[PDB]
Amino acid sequence: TCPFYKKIPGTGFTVDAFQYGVVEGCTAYFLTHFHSDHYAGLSKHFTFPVYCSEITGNLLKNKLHVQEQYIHPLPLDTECIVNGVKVVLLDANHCPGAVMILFYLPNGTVILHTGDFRADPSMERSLLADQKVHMLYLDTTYCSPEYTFPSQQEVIRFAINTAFEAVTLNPHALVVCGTYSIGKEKVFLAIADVLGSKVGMSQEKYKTLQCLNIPEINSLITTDMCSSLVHLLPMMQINFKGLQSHLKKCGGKYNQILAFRPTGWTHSNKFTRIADVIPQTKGNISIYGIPYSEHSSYLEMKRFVQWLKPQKIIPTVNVGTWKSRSTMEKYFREWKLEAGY
Ligand code: NI
Repeated sequence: TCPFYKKIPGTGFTVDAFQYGVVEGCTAYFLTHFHSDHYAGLSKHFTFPVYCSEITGNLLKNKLHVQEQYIHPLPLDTECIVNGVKVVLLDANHCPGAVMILFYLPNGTVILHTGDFRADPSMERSLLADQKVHMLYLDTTYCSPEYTFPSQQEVIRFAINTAFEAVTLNPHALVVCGTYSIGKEKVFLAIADVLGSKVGMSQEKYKTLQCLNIPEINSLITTDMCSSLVHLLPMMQINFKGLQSHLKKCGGKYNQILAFRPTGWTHSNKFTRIADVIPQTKGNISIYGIPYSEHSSYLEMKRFVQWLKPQKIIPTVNVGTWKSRSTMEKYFREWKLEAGY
C-alpha cells in the first residue's frame, strides 16, 4: 500500500504514487518529473487524472503513450486550483520538466513537496518566500556531510576546455557522452557548442529530446551519426570494449575517442578538485568521470532547510531502513538547534 510520505493530508492527492494500483481516496495523482522510479506503474492503461508540468506531459503522451484525456499540464509559477485546492508548481533545478509543488490546504496549512531537487539560493526569492511553510517533503538523497560536489558550471567549464583541447590536437577524434534518462543535457550541448557540431543520437533518444521545449533544438541535435562529432550512447556502453566497438562502426571516420561519464557522487569527491581530474586511458580511448549532480549536496540542502524553517520534515528518499531514518533525524535536529526554529 501507498506510503504516508506520498500522500498530502486533508486532500485526496498523491505524489509519485503509481505503482500501488488504485489508491483508495485519491482523486488526483501528481507526477513531479519523468524518471522511471517516480513514474513506475504509469502506462497507456492508466485511467485517472495526472497533474504535471507541460514537459512532463509531452513525455507521458509521446514516450509512455498515456491517453491525452488523463494529462493535466499546469504552467509554472502560477496559482492554479486543482479539485478545489490552491497549488503552485516551481522549478526543481533537477532534470527538464521537474517541479516542486506548493499545496495551500483549506485549514491554512502550507506544504512544500520538493520532488527530486538541487537546492539553490534562487529558490529563496520565489513564491516560497511570501509565507510560512509548515511541512516539507524533502529529497534526502545526499543527506550526509560527506556528499560534496562542484557547481554545475565548474564541471561544464572543465568538460568544454577538455573537449576543445582534444579535438584541436586531433581533428579526427570523436567525443562521446554517456546517458540513461533525461537530465544532464547541458553536458553534451555545451561540448557540441564549443566544437561547432550537432549531437548525434539514436531515434528513441532524439524523440525524447524533441519533447523537452529546448529552444532551437532542431539546430542542435540529429539522428545522422555520420555528420556530427559528439555522439550520445547508453551509460552501459561507456567502457573500453563498448567504445572500441562503436569506433569500428563509424567506418574509419574517427581514430580516437574521448568519453565522459556524468555520474553522481563516487568516493573520490573527498580529496580531488575538478581541476585535478585525470582520465582512465587504454590506447586511443580516454574516459573521464565527471561528478555532474542534479541533487542537492549536504551543504545546499542544509542551507535551503535552515532558510525555510519548516515545522516538520518528511523524508522521501532512503526511508526504507530504520538506521537511515534515525541518521537523517539527527541531522534535522542539529539544523533546527543551530538556526533557532
Ligand atoms: Ni530524479
